[PDB]
Amino acid sequence: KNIQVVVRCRPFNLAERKASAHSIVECDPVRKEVSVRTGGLKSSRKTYTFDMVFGASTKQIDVYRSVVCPILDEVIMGYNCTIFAYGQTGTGKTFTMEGERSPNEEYTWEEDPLAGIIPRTLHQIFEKLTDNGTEFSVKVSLLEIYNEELFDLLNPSSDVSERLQMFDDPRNKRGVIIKGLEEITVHNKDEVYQILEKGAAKRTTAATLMNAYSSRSHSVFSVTIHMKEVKIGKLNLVDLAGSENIGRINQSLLTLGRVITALVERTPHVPYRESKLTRILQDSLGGRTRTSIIATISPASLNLEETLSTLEYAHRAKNILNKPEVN
Ligand SMILES: Cc1ccc(C(=O)N(CCCN)[C@@H](c2nn3ccc(Cl)c3c(=O)n2Cc2ccccc2)C2CC2)cc1
Ligand SMILES: Nc1ncnc2c1ncn2[C@@H]1O[C@H](COP(=O)(O)OP(=O)(O)O)[C@@H](O)[C@H]1O
Ligand SMILES: [Mg+2]
Ligand SMILES: [Mg+2]
Repeated sequence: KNIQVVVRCRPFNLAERKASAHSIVECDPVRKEVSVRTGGLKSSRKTYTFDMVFGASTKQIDVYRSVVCPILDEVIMGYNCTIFAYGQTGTGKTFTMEGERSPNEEYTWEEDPLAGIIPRTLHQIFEKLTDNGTEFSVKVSLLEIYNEELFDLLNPSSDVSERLQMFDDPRNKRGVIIKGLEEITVHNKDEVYQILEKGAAKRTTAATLMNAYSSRSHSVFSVTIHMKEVKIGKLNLVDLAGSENIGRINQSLLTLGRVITALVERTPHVPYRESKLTRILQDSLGGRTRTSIIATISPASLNLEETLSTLEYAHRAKNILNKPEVN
């Protein structure tokens, strides 16, 4: 199975209106195409084909149903799966993965239309497996990488500033062990909320200590499911550092790009080992994990170069061949 790649374009924001930008992106969900006007105010265009394309009016629940549900079914069959969010800062990586609370409304978080992939997925795991006849346990962890240092965001009994260490898994060699990373047992929906709420608070604190934390950090959220025979499924959701930090500094972003390139061009040495991120997610790039990428872009003319760079990177990635296998 090739890595599945989809593109999500967000609506114009106000900064873009204030810069007097115009729209240079057209999404065609039916043909699964996105075309970008490369000229200026018609003049030339590039068209890319992806596995799916979501336009500016795409709702959170549409992304979840079309992209994540099929993947969650594989996880429950006992596969490992990974979804990346990739793209320029401000294009919707975090909105897609986590979402938001609807403002002047109350919804419970379980029913809030702005909820993203993670809340929905966690809600549905308990929902599906309870109805199934059950016999399952769920644990979650959240690690962030900033300037090639690992932080555990979910450990309540720990300062956010304490970094973790990693070493290779003796008996895996294609995965690593992260010393001290808390894998927290989640007993139900309500506990999910309080656990991740503390995580959000620690993030806030980390941002006061580190420059441009939210745009330069990589976030890896993992949920592991044990089911009584299924048996063991794992889902990794990765919110990557803003893609403008490279293009055409951030060692993990850099190496991820080289790993993609090496895999597509079939070069002999794939440099997994040159960054924390690619060491952690090695099995997701050319391994036995089923992987999807969500590439987020801006519609606006002033982001032309970053949008093209994102679409080129995403387009190449879908040539990577994975070979999924159940745990
Ligand atoms: C419906 C809804 C959606 C999102 C939020 C929210 O803003 N949050 C904090 C900041 C978001 N960047 C939430 C949040 N935090 N968080 C830290 C790391 C990660 Cl990963 C997440 C994440 O996935 N969420 C979403 C979530 C997850 C489970 C249940 C409900 C919402 C926070 C209240 C929990 C609050 C309510
Ligand atoms: N599809 C979308 N529709 C409406 N608003 C969006 C969409 N994607 C992102 N936004 C908003 O744009 C801003 C930045 O999104 P964000 O997820 O933080 O970007 P990123 O994580 O890639 O830096 C926030 O206001 C966010 O809610
Ligand atoms: Mg973000
Ligand atoms: Mg980040």
